[PDB]
Amino acid sequence: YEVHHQKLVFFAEDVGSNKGAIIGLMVGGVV
Amino acid sequence: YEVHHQKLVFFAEDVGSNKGAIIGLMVGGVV
Amino acid sequence: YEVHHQKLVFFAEDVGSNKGAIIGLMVGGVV
Amino acid sequence: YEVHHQKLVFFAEDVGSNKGAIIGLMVGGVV
Amino acid sequence: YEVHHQKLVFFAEDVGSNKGAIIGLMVGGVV
Amino acid sequence: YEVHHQKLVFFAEDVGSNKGAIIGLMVGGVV
Repeated sequence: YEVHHQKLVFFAEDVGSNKGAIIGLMVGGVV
Repeated sequence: YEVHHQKLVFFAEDVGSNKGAIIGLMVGGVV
Repeated sequence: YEVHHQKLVFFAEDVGSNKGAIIGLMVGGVV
Repeated sequence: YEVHHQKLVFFAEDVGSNKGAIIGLMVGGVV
Repeated sequence: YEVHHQKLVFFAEDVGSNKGAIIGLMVGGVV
Repeated sequence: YEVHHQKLVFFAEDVGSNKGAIIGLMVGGVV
């Protein structure tokens, strides 16, 4: 009543992100 | 009543982002 | 009543993210 | 007669794609 | 007669893909 | 007659994929 304070913090980071390497397939070579 | 304060913070970063490398396929060579 | 304080913090990080390496298949070579 | 008739096929599909839903954060209502 | 008739097939599908739902955080309501 | 007729098949599917649901945290309501 006399004193009322409210603090709300929402934080999200790195969701569904790719920092590495994604590859379907790789071949050294064909002979 | 006498004192009323409200603080709301929403923060989001790096969602569905690609900082690495994505490749379908790679081949050294064919002979 | 006289004094009222509320603090809420929500934090999430690294969800469904890939920092390593994902590959379907790899072959040294075919002869 | 030595060597002939070679057939090579490479196929890659759906790599690093998003068909679903990616959301950093969801909030109904506040106060 | 020596060596011929070679058939090679490479197939990769659905690598590092998201068909579901990825959410950093979900909140109904606050106060 | 020496050596011929070779058939090689490589198949990879659904690697590191998400068809379900991944959530960092879920909260109904607060106060």
